[PDB]
Amino acid sequence: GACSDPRANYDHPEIC
Repeated sequence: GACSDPRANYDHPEIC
């Protein structure tokens, strides 16, 4: 989910 969302991907780089 979030990892597929620029909003999360950039907020949670650690995971992405």
